[PDB]
Amino acid sequence: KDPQEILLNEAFVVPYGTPLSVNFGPTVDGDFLTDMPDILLELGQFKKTQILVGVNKDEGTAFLVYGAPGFSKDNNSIITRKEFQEGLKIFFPGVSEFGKESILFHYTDWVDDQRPENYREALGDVVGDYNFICPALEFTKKFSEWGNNAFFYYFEHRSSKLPWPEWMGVMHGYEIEFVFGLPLERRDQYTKAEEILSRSIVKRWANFAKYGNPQETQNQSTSWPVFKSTEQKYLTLNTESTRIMTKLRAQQCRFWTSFFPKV
Amino acid sequence: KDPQEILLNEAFVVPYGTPLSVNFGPTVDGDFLTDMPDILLELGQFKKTQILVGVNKDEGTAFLVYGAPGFSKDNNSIITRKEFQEGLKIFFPGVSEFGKESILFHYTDWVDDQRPENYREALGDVVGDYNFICPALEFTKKFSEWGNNAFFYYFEHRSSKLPWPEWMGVMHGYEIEFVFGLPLERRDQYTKAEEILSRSIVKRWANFAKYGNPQETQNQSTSWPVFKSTEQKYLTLNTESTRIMTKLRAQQCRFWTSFFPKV
Amino acid sequence: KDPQEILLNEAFVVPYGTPLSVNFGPTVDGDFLTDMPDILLELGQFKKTQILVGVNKDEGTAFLVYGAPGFSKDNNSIITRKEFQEGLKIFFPGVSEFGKESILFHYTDWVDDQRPENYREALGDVVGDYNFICPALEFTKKFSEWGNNAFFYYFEHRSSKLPWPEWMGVMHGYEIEFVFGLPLERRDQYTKAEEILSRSIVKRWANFAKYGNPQETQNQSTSWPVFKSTEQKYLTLNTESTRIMTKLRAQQCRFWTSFFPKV
Ligand SMILES: *[C@@H]1O[C@H](CO[C@H]2O[C@@H](C)[C@@H](O)[C@@H](O)[C@@H]2O)[C@@H](O[C@@H]2O[C@H](CO)[C@@H](O)[C@H](O)[C@H]2NC(C)=O)[C@H](O)[C@H]1NC(C)=O
Ligand SMILES: *[C@@H]1O[C@H](CO[C@H]2O[C@@H](C)[C@@H](O)[C@@H](O)[C@@H]2O)[C@@H](O[C@@H]2O[C@H](CO)[C@@H](O)[C@H](O)[C@H]2NC(C)=O)[C@H](O)[C@H]1NC(C)=O
Ligand SMILES: *[C@@H]1O[C@H](CO[C@H]2O[C@@H](C)[C@@H](O)[C@@H](O)[C@@H]2O)[C@@H](O[C@@H]2O[C@H](CO)[C@@H](O)[C@H](O)[C@H]2NC(C)=O)[C@H](O)[C@H]1NC(C)=O
Ligand SMILES: *[C@H]1O[C@H](CO[C@H]2O[C@@H](C)[C@@H](O)[C@@H](O)[C@@H]2O)[C@@H](O[C@@H]2O[C@H](CO)[C@@H](O)[C@H](O)[C@H]2NC(C)=O)[C@H](O)[C@H]1NC(C)=O
Ligand SMILES: *[C@H]1O[C@H](CO[C@H]2O[C@@H](C)[C@@H](O)[C@@H](O)[C@@H]2O)[C@@H](O[C@@H]2O[C@H](CO)[C@@H](O)[C@H](O)[C@H]2NC(C)=O)[C@H](O)[C@H]1NC(C)=O
Ligand SMILES: *[C@H]1O[C@H](CO[C@H]2O[C@@H](C)[C@@H](O)[C@@H](O)[C@@H]2O)[C@@H](O[C@@H]2O[C@H](CO)[C@@H](O)[C@H](O)[C@H]2NC(C)=O)[C@H](O)[C@H]1NC(C)=O
Ligand SMILES: *[C@@H]1O[C@H](CO)[C@@H](O)[C@H](O)[C@H]1NC(C)=O
Ligand SMILES: *[C@@H]1O[C@H](CO)[C@@H](O)[C@H](O)[C@H]1NC(C)=O
Ligand SMILES: *[C@@H]1O[C@H](CO)[C@@H](O)[C@H](O)[C@H]1NC(C)=O
Ligand SMILES: [Br-]
Ligand SMILES: [Br-]
Ligand SMILES: [Br-]
Ligand SMILES: [Ca+2]
Ligand SMILES: [Ca+2]
Ligand SMILES: [Ca+2]
Ligand SMILES: [Ca+2]
Ligand SMILES: [Ca+2]
Ligand SMILES: [Ca+2]
Ligand SMILES: [Ca+2]
Ligand SMILES: [Ca+2]
Ligand SMILES: [Ca+2]
Ligand SMILES: [Cl-]
Ligand SMILES: [Cl-]
Ligand SMILES: [Cl-]
Ligand code: NA
Ligand code: NA
Ligand code: NA
Ligand code: NA
Repeated sequence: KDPQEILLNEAFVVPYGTPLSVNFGPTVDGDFLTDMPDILLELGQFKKTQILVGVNKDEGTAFLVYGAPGFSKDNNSIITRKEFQEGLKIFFPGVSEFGKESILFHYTDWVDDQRPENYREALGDVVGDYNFICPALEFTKKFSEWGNNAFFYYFEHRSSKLPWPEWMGVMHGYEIEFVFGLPLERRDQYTKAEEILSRSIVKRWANFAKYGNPQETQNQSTSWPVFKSTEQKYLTLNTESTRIMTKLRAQQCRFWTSFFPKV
Repeated sequence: KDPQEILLNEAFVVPYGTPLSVNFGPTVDGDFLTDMPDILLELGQFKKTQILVGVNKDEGTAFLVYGAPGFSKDNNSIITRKEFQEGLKIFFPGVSEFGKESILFHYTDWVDDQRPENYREALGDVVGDYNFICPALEFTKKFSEWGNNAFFYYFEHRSSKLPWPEWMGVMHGYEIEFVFGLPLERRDQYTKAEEILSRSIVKRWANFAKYGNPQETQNQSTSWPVFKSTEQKYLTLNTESTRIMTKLRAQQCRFWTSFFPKV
Repeated sequence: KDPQEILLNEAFVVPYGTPLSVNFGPTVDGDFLTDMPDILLELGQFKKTQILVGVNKDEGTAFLVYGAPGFSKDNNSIITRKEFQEGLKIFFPGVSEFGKESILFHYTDWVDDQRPENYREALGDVVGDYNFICPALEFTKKFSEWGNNAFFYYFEHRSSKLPWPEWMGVMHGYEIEFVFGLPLERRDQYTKAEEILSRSIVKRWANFAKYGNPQETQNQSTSWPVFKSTEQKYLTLNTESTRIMTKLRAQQCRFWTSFFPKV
């Protein structure tokens, strides 16, 4: 077959995809992957070494404008309860009615003013928590339980140059330019605070690679504590002030991690 | 003397006051107070019981519009370095030139964009840290070292009704209406999120008084941890989400607490 | 170039030197030294082995007679406040006025009789603490935090043969002859107590080299405890009686180590 015919049919190998569909991805092949990877993680079968793991404050927003009803990069996407409900059907197509209601129940207890953006924000958090943030924290816990140092970050800076609208916040993929040091180029119109945030992340990443410890030792920076089971300390990355926090998304991730897999 | 003549002369009993002057206040009288109170605190001579202690995010701002040059409730008070320097002279009149420079040095290392509000914000933090926040945290540490449970809060909600301008932020005195439950009165035009914040603070205060433990046990609230030496956990009070944090103003309070008293 | 022309111009490659100038010294070359050495120390990137570290009681005095005003090997060098101030300008040429005042402030709070030698002694301690003693103790702490045994000494014996005047005390470089065992030669006019001090130091050094433990095991000597973070025990070397002490120069080194680098 022409490579085009293979590409043109990839989308259709599944009866219904979502904006998050991975139609052709890693499998347990008995070669690269010897067993179901959840089993290897749980039972400590992996390379013993240090890890650095993190997520962005609004992981799920990018996906909402690829098909969730009432969303748009070109307006504020204030959506209704009905739209939220439709959006779950878009993101959780094989899931039972009870499964989808349990998501609605966990995410729509406000908190409290009404707050036209309530449903818009909840849908981004559903998608970001389920797909990115809770699995990263779960991976980090299970990995650290076998004795290795782990460092966890929560990136919460929105790029001053971001072409996506404000409501989408600190999107998926938008720490990358900070990690590769693009704001170090003064010719590029990033702010001065961003040049500093990038320089510091660049140094922490490089110190991690060289020394297994993502500290910035020279500028009176906040010390990055290891992420342990029990305390679960993480470092926030922002332009203002680095903070040590604990138990990112504790209540949300209990939902996705212990209850949702049963549904 | 007529009480008016006493009142009219009170301001002048001091060669130079500041907006923070307490001309006639508590003294060591050998009766109510048997010794210098710093000595009693340090050496554990006080009632052994639980305490609840807290401060507001912008304690020092209220005082700046009573005489610091370039400040005004009726504009944004963007002040210069020269004005900041003059402002220290207004707030630290008996203090040596070196003392005042040490304050300038500790507070003016930015952090980094310039940031026209840099000096305005620093002066509010100088006043709030020196006068309210570091002494409260120091009191809380020394008190808890003698074995009693202590709970510390950082109030960071600006009242939607605040008549003072925005730059003054979460001012001194403006948690009080939340503590006395004024936002519980729906007729009063506080937001719904404020009614909820107040109800929860009212419950924590009442639980503290009745049970020595300022928890809100029924609504899945963040648990308020005791403030201990070493970890120094505190609870943030805000309309969005209560957080447990550590070592409020660590770098600033090291300055005021260990170095400034020598100057 | 003739080697003489290179030598003759070395002094001038810098706009102002001090008696402590190292115009051509180690650099981070990417070969011998792979990174800034403060970063390697802090992040534990060094050979894991035992160390023996020490300093002399008056490290800074030797340097004062190479240019500090009012100092002389040929009189008692009783200097004034003005001379002390001038001396800081000689030793801290690139340093801000505030930086130099902070040194004056930390070192001139007496303690208390006046004490004509006050300023003379303070200037020697400024130079010795900044340049030798606090960096050695800081090196020893950071090295020991990674698990290796460290032993720290404070040499406080003035050689009976010292050609420098008394006020200079236990100078920089004047333990060396004790370490190489020159006082073991009875023909040399060192005292008997010095022969014994040298014999014991020679044995401790040799036991350190052979066995990693600088004990003198046969003569009822004071046991030399490992220097740990937290307790910071060190051994004094003197002709009278060896003592175990703690936290050499604690107050001074807090100044140089945590505050001065900011200035
Ligand atoms: C934000 O826009 C959406 C997305 O679709 C629209 O893009 C707009 C910027 C505009 O060009 C519009 O014409 C275009 O269709 C709006 O939702 C859409 O609105 C109609 C009804 O008016 C629905 O029937 C559409 O199906 C729906 N599209 C999708 C993909 O849901 C949305 O209402 C708007 N929100 C605002 C203005 O707050
Ligand atoms: C904010 O206002 C201050 C405070 O004083 C002023 O109040 C203003 C709202 C206005 O009515 C003004 O006329 C009144 O005096 C301004 O600082 C003042 O400005 C003058 C020079 O223009 C100084 O000589 C005054 O001494 C000074 N007063 C004080 C108490 O410092 C301030 O500049 C202004 N800031 C702005 C607009 O950003
Ligand atoms: C200790 O001596 C110094 C150093 O300079 C001097 O050495 C002396 C032993 C003597 O030979 C003297 O003539 C020689 O200059 C004295 O300080 C010097 O004194 C003069 C003023 O009298 C100053 O103008 C010099 O600049 C100054 N030299 C330096 C390098 O500072 C010092 O006063 C003396 N102290 C005593 C006796 O207590
Ligand atoms: C995997 O196998 C079948 C295959 O059905 C598919 O045929 C493909 C070639 C492709 O075009 C795809 O879109 C189509 O869905 C799946 O069966 C589907 O299930 C529905 C009901 O859900 C039935 O109507 C059909 O058999 C078929 N769908 C359509 C629209 O024709 C089957 O769901 C899947 N197995 C899984 C997901 O585990
Ligand atoms: C306490 O005692 C004196 C008293 O001086 C004061 O006289 C009062 C009745 C009152 O009006 C007050 O404003 C006035 O200051 C203080 O002496 C002052 O110090 C200055 C120099 O700082 C001198 O000029 C005067 O003696 C006097 N000031 C003025 C403006 O006339 C003294 O400072 C104080 N003691 C303290 C603060 O410890
Ligand atoms: C490194 O570069 C310049 C070089 O200046 C020097 O020229 C040398 C060849 C040598 O003779 C040396 O003594 C001379 O200082 C330094 O510039 C100096 O700074 C001063 C002001 O501080 C200026 O007047 C001159 O450019 C020069 N000094 C003199 C006396 O002529 C520069 O300071 C230095 N860079 C550093 C220290 O980081
Ligand atoms: C540290 O601070 C300097 C000067 O204050 C700054 O220019 C540099 O970017 C900083 N280095 C890192 C790694 O953040
Ligand atoms: C707890 O929740 C209820 C109902 O959800 C609410 O009305 C009440 O204000 C809350 N009580 C406290 C003490 O916060
Ligand atoms: C130990 O003591 C002996 C005899 O009392 C003495 O001569 C010798 O110098 C000492 N040895 C050491 C290593 O100090
Ligand atoms: Br419904
Ligand atoms: Br200045
Ligand atoms: Br002076
Ligand atoms: Ca958040
Ligand atoms: Ca992407
Ligand atoms: Ca930092
Ligand atoms: Ca703050
Ligand atoms: Ca008030
Ligand atoms: Ca809560
Ligand atoms: Ca001494
Ligand atoms: Ca020498
Ligand atoms: Ca001995
Ligand atoms: Cl916690
Ligand atoms: Cl912490
Ligand atoms: Cl001790
Ligand atoms: Na609703
Ligand atoms: Na500036
Ligand atoms: Na200081
Ligand atoms: Na004096």
